[PDB]
Amino acid sequence: NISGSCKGRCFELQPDCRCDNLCKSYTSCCHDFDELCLKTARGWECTKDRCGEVRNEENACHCSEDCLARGDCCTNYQVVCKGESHWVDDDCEEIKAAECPAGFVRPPLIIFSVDGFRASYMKKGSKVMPNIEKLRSCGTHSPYMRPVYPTKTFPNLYTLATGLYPESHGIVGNSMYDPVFDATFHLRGREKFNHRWWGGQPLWITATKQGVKAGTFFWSVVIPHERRILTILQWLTLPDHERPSVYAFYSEQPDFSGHKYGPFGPEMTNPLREIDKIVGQLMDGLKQLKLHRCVNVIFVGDHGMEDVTCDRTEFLSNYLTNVDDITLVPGTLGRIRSKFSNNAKYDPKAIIANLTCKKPDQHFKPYLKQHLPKRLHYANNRRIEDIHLLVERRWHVARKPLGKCFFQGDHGFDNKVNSMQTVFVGYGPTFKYKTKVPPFENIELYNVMCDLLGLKPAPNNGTHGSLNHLLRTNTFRPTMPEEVTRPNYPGIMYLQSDFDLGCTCDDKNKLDELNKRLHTKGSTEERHLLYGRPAVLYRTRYDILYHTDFESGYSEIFLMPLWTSYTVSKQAEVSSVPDHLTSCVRPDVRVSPSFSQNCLAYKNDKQMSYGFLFPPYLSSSPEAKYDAFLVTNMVPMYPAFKRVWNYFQRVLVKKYASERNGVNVISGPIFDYDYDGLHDTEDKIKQYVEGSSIPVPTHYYSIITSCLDFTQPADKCDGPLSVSSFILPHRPDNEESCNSSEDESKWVEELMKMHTARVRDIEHLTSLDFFRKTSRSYPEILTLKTYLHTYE
Ligand SMILES: *[C@@H]1O[C@H](CO)[C@@H](O[C@@H]2O[C@H](CO)[C@@H](O[C@@H]3O[C@H](CO[C@H]4O[C@H](CO[C@H]5O[C@H](CO)[C@@H](O)[C@H](O)[C@@H]5O)[C@@H](O)[C@H](O[C@H]5O[C@H](CO)[C@@H](O)[C@H](O)[C@@H]5O[C@H]5O[C@H](CO)[C@@H](O)[C@H](O)[C@@H]5O)[C@@H]4O)[C@@H](O)[C@H](O)[C@@H]3O)[C@H](O)[C@H]2NC(C)=O)[C@H](O)[C@H]1NC(C)=O
Ligand SMILES: CC(C)[C@@H](NC(=O)c1cc(C(F)(F)F)ccc1F)C(=O)N1CCC2(CC1)C(=O)N(C)C(=O)N2c1ccc2n[nH]cc2c1
Ligand SMILES: *[C@@H]1O[C@H](CO)[C@@H](O)[C@H](O)[C@H]1NC(C)=O
Ligand SMILES: [Ca+2]
Ligand SMILES: [Ca+2]
Ligand SMILES: [Cl-]
Ligand SMILES: [Cl-]
Ligand SMILES: [Cl-]
Ligand SMILES: [Cl-]
Ligand SMILES: [Cl-]
Ligand SMILES: [Cl-]
Ligand SMILES: [Cl-]
Ligand SMILES: [Cl-]
Ligand SMILES: [Cl-]
Ligand SMILES: [Cl-]
Ligand SMILES: [Cl-]
Ligand SMILES: [Cl-]
Ligand SMILES: [Mg+2]
Ligand SMILES: [Mg+2]
Ligand SMILES: [Zn+2]
Ligand SMILES: [Zn+2]
Repeated sequence: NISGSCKGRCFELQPDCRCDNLCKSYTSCCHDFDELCLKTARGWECTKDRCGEVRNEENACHCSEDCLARGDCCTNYQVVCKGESHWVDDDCEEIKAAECPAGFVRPPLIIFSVDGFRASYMKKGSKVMPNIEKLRSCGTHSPYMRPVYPTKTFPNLYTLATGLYPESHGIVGNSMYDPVFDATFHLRGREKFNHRWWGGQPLWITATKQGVKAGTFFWSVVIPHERRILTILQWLTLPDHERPSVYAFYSEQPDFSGHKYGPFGPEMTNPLREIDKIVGQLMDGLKQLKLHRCVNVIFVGDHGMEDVTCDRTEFLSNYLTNVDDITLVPGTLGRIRSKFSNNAKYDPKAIIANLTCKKPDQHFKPYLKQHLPKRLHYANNRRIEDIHLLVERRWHVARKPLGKCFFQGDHGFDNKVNSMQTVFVGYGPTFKYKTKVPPFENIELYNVMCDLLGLKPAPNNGTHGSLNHLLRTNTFRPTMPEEVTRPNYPGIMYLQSDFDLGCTCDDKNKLDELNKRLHTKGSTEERHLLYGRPAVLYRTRYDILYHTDFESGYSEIFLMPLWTSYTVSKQAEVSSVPDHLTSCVRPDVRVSPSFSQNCLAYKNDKQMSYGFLFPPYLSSSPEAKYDAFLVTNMVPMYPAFKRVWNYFQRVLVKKYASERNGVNVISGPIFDYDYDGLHDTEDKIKQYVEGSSIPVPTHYYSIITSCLDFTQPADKCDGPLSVSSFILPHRPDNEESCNSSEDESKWVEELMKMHTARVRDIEHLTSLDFFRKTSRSYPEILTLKTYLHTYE
């Protein structure tokens, strides 16, 4: 019932009628909300005639001498009426500590969020956006910030607020179907108002739970931007018991203009100017209230924007017979499901097959969601359809063909695509002065916002401490996790006679019985384990195994290494496997027969072959090559996957060593059968080599590290490290790689670059912790481990 009034409660922070930020969206405003709270008379700027006016309640904002006390001046009031300078016109001045008024307990945070602000728009600079440019140059900025997939508004805004991947927070798209609710979420309508959609703990809640008052972050679209700023500014003059410490402004710009005209249309200047004007109003307003050297300002975008036109559309009807029986979420991604339930005609395998490699230059690729690059983190939610289409940048996928084309831009693509990257600036007392920082992922910001407000963050996907280098003052000191399982160091115990593994090798020429020091540490750790042993962060049993060319941590539970570490120097050579050794597998005399793989299992498994974690190709001598054929270096591999793995080991490792002045390589298996991005417990493992307890990995990883200063070799690096990593799907076919019938030099590297990963992604998937013994600080190492080599 709307017969109630908004008198003296406009934009309060509180059946009965509403007067708040979102009442328009919920259709619940009092009758006089428009009249009393959305006042527009005389615009947003004081004029010289209006200075020292008698107060009129009709006006949008005021120019009377009481306004500064009442906190409702137009933002340019001191400039126009009291001869002051605009904030932008002032020189850049370091803020060495927070200069807040009496009774401020902590510096406030204002988040200024923009929609579809591509990173490259910052290259326009002060000619177009002078306020933004001062914030960028005076404060802390990165060249770009990486959004989450899909690169759409709601998943990203809510990711920014929570620190969570969309699969965890539940906003997996602007449109979603939950098959358990049997309901569809959209941007339009009331379904989105149901609490059941919105998981995680957003910042405003984290703050409120810990006694830190929050302003409402989102705004009904009809509230003009100037009024949003004025409201925030009014809230900042409230008494201590009401005044929030965290605030957000949101703008829908420059998204729509991007859609209509494209990211490089000349029409983009006007929206970028209008955004900067609003920033200017904020900064001037802060300055009037003596808060310009008190508040932290974050300027952040949700996602970027790409050139897309109508003529660049693929249609499912060119690939599939019956597009009337499926539902497609289309555009810059595709999600496919059955339109109706209990349709026995629906055949997901046949749909994917018909969508796989049907023409050269096909502008989308189908995937089962568990097979998508792990770096996307886009599977562990029942609202993500099993069938997913990754669409090529600049293209759309639609169901069927059915005038002028009205769009020239769109977004939603793979979050590593350059055009999708967006903006980050941090300005104010807690941010660093005139500091450039490397690109980072939007998931990391929630931890930072929590640090800026003295809050304990809720569990999230950030790596707390990885952005300590953004801040002048760090409240959070990260601590390395405790090692859970200590390594065993088994020495030489067993006779070759003790083993009955069904393996054979022509190895009687070896001097193992003669060699008293066989497999002692010697020089192995120094040369092959450059950053300390990985810590095993779960309860298990494993053995550290030394060899001439490599070191491994061999799990007696999975019957294979969790990691294998080795260094390849710039001038390392490749040697082939001699004919008499092609099928050589040798028992490991340190490891019990009962905790070893057996060769009969591979022989009986007609689908499964094996490979090696340390490649025999990189052996330092013919003698040393025999260590690479140990049963404890063996892992189960599909023949299809061996094409990939052999090329990587034989060709690419040496290439990388050559290019990077040596590399250190750590490789191992991953088990993620339930596609949650987390190391599987034994119960979750769903495939074994036939008749055995040798589990089959879902993925194989490698972490390839060298010196950032490539003039120093990898094993003698004084300074920062350079890392690139991958998580390759362990698949029984190469259907993902459309050119896989060709030589591996035509497709394997492309596959690997698509499956690039963060060291942190591997840590979650293995419950290992890398880079524990280095010359670098632990926060530097956390930065290193969050790095993603994108290949853009
Ligand atoms: C990225 O970070 C995430 C957060 O750390 C990681 O996700 C977390 O993973 C762990 C380990 O698997 C899960 O732990 C199990 O939790 C079970 C209880 O879950 C229920 O309660 C959770 C806690 O609830 C309280 O606290 C939060 C504050 O953090 C408040 O917001 C709550 O109101 C409450 O006071 C709750 O967070 C959890 O949330 C999920 O489920 C609801 C539906 O009930 C969804 O609305 C929501 O979006 C979350 O769904 C996600 O997680 C579930 C798994 O729980 C998935 O199936 C689903 O597909 C979706 O991803 C829920 O209500 C407990 O019984 C078990 O013994 C474990 O302790 C966490 O639940 C999970 N949290 C979240 C938010 O996802 C994630 O692994 C990590 N990713 C990577 C790659 O590292
Ligand atoms: C709108 C949504 C993305 C979310 N915003 C942000 O993540 C957000 C994040 C930042 C950033 F700093 F992190 F970048 C800056 C600004 C922001 F806004 C958000 O505010 N809420 C969650 C949805 C919410 C409200 C609160 C909710 O909880 N429940 C039950 C609803 O029903 N909600 C809706 C959802 C949509 C609405 N349209 N109009 C009214 C609506 C109300
Ligand atoms: C697959 O395409 C073939 C034609 O190449 C067609 O006969 C068959 O019906 C299609 N199946 C599906 C599920 O679209
Ligand atoms: Ca798992
Ligand atoms: Ca293929
Ligand atoms: Cl509205
Ligand atoms: Cl303070
Ligand atoms: Cl949908
Ligand atoms: Cl069908
Ligand atoms: Cl859910
Ligand atoms: Cl530490
Ligand atoms: Cl022999
Ligand atoms: Cl154990
Ligand atoms: Cl080296
Ligand atoms: Cl030999
Ligand atoms: Cl093979
Ligand atoms: Cl350098
Ligand atoms: Mg043999
Ligand atoms: Mg076999
Ligand atoms: Zn957006
Ligand atoms: Zn858009």
